[PDB]
Amino acid sequence: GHKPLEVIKIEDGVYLHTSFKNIEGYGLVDSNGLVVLDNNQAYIIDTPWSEEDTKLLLSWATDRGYQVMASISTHSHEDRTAGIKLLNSKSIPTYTSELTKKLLAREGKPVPTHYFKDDEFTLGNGLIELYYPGAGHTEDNIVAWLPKSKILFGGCLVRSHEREGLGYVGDASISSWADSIKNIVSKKYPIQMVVPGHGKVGSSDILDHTIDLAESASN
Amino acid sequence: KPLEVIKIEDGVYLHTSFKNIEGYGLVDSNGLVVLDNNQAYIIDTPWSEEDTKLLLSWATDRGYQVMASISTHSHEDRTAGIKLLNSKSIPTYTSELTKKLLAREGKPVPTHYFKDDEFTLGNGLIELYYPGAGHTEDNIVAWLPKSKILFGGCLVRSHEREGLGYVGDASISSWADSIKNIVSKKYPIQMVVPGHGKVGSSDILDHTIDLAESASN
Ligand SMILES: [Mg+2]
Ligand SMILES: [Zn+2]
Ligand SMILES: [Zn+2]
Ligand SMILES: [Zn+2]
Repeated sequence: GHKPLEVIKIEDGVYLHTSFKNIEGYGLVDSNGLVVLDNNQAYIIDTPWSEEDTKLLLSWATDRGYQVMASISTHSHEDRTAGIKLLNSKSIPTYTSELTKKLLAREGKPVPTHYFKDDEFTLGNGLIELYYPGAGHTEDNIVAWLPKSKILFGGCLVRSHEREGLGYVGDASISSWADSIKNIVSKKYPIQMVVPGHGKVGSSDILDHTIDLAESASN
Repeated sequence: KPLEVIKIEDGVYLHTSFKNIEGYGLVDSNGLVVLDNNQAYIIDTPWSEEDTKLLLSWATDRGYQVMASISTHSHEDRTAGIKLLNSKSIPTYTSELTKKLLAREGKPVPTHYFKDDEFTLGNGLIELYYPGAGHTEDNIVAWLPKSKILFGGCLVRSHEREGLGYVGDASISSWADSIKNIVSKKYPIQMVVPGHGKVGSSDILDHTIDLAESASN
């Protein structure tokens, strides 16, 4: 029994959704995704951490008259993909990279109904730019760039300022992590904000901070 | 990663369980196996029925007879293995309050329970005490007169740490007073074992009170 999904506007047409989980002995932990609006059309970047909170996110959208067009999950882990089954059941198109899809299939988890094969892909016909920069937090982590709001959703490939560790490295490729962040920087996005998969939103600085953590863990 | 087990004194084993929480990291959870000859008593079951079966096999591979388990409160953290020990017909113990709390949530209940604020297990091997609400409304602590160890469970917080943990079921304004009741026993404490984290001295005790006299502020 935890507190419910929270949804708040961080830019024009961009909402941060945050779900929560009780971690006994530690306390309450947060997990972020985004909803991106294109007129009356809504696109979900990473599902909430549970099916129950995914239901609340869909209710949030439909109560405002929005049409949920698609979701994209930025890697295969539960906190990115928990809602995929529910969205599939409502015939809402679900997306991941090809690798992410096949990773889910191997662990016998529900898979998206759609997937992209190349290092770049777009959702909402240019609204959301997706990019695979290399392995880091996981083999398959991708990032999402929003040209209009100039928001980079880094997911778990990036660490908030409040953290001085990489977090869960069980599926990680630490010696590749720093290079993967560098690849994002090389894209030369005019980043105004970076949204992490956990913790507070920040600036371009998050990338440098993440590179420091990666290079420390590998040394 | 799989269950771990560690000698921390003659006749006292620390068992630590782990499980992957996707989206944050790996968590640990502590309990004890206390021995009287070949008779073993478990303080808090591991976090899973799997790890509990592993903990049982650890005991029976060494010829130990598992006499009973005690759970320090009703959270799955501490009672996950009750139904297994029940199925294996091994006596399971909690406070009466913890038992009633488990029945209401429709979760497995222990076969045994004590009704007072004090209760002794083994033949003096383990002294149980209910100091009042803190982590939960029902949390109890276990004192080991021989090893002079106090198992604090989640009613206590290691340092190497902060943040009283999950306080959803907590009585934060009651916490500090509950901890002081444990000091009232004047147990010749030389060691404290928290439900999570590292093993410490009688300092872990005073530390936990600072956090309660701070969250209630
Ligand atoms: Mg991928
Ligand atoms: Zn992850
Ligand atoms: Zn995550
Ligand atoms: Zn608890």
